[PDB]
Amino acid sequence: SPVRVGLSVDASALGHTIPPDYTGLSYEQAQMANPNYFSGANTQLAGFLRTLGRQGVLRIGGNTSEYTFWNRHAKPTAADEHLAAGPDKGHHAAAREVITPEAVNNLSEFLDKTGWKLIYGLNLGKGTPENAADEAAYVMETIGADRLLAFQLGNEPDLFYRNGIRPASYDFAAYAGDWQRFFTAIRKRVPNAPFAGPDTAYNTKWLVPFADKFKHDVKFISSHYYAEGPPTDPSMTIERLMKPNPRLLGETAGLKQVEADTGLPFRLTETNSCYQGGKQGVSDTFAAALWAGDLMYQQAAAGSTGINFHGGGYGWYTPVAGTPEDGFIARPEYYGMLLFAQAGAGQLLGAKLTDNSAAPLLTAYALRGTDGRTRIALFNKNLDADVEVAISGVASPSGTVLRLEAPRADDTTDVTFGGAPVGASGSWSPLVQEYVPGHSGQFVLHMRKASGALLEFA
Ligand SMILES: O=C(O)[C@H]1CNCC(O)(O)[C@H]1O
Repeated sequence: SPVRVGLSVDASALGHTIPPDYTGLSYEQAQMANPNYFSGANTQLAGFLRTLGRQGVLRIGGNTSEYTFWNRHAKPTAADEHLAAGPDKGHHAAAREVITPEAVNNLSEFLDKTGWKLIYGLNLGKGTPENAADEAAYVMETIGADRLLAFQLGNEPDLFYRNGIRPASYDFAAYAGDWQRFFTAIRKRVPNAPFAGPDTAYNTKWLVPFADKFKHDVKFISSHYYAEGPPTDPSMTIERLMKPNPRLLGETAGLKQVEADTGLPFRLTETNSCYQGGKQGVSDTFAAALWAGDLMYQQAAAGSTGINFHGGGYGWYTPVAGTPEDGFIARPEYYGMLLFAQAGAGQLLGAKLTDNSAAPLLTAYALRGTDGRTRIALFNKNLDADVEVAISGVASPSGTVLRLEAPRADDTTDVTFGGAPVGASGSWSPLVQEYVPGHSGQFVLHMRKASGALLEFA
């Protein structure tokens, strides 16, 4: 029988207002070597972003940001015209790539077709300040201040050493002098250049002193997060992915304190399920839709300004897979982001679960939407327990449910939202939308194990 849980929505318990550009994706800077990829002509990839949000952020960076070399006279290799750069697996040095004005021209048209804003990595790992100044100037010239949210001066500088980019002795003090040199050079060329940093996992030895030192030089703090890894570790399972992650709660609390001490908001500029490109059997499954949807709400409730799920190529954890030549598809994780896209923006509300200790991985979020209608995003992340949710605190003549479903937690396909798969170019409409049982003040919703649901009340 289902676990019988109570959900109390409290319209007077005001949480954070979710911004309209909360959602986003992160890609490898190597992908900019292919001017066909981030292009006005990539109508397929553009459709997938527009469906994730009318407003959102495209972040370009990753380990490949230390291996990409902007040049004003560069042209793409014939290999570059066909490159699909998936997530760097973080074993060896990435391949050297060149970025061309043509690729930056085409990125502008892509941002025009998607309506999204840009976070743009610069090569602090291996490049020169003067070349970063020049690439920033061209990007400002072509993208504009309105669409360009921030430059980032290196990716995971705290990992440079492990990755062979700097010697073992490289520390925050060394990165701060590097950061200051790039910053100064870029500002000579681009006086209004916006920045974010330090573009790594929260920690005490890099992210906290970054904020204190560079607080007058940045728009916001940029953090990374992987739930799991390494992928060779048999610990890293769907079971563990469905559980609360105490490292995440701590880093989130670290970010809120930085915001208190410096006034700087925080965005999770690079995140996914499992690091080193993801884990087959975990990252590429329906479980990843429950994890991603849940994370978006959890970080929104904590006061995050937004999120950027890393992906590209056919990476195990990519929300969107494919190429201009072969087309694009929505991986399971995409469906978690689609639930958030359909909820829309508004102000988070109090939503308390009781009688739920035998279904402890059920999470719930209530939202007063910008259109005034109440919504509830539920993730039944229990792999073995069905739930029956008695919903109080909502007075409404009628609620509907869109279900986030696959026949098994580990399915790599068979993922639907609202009784429908995503189609070509991000096309989606609900084909199954049932009413929630009960009346004003007492709704009852069933959810099978390992399912999700979005409730919308009139
Ligand atoms: O999957 C991973 O480990 C990522 C970690 N951050 C940098 C990168 O995005 O390039 C990836 O290597």
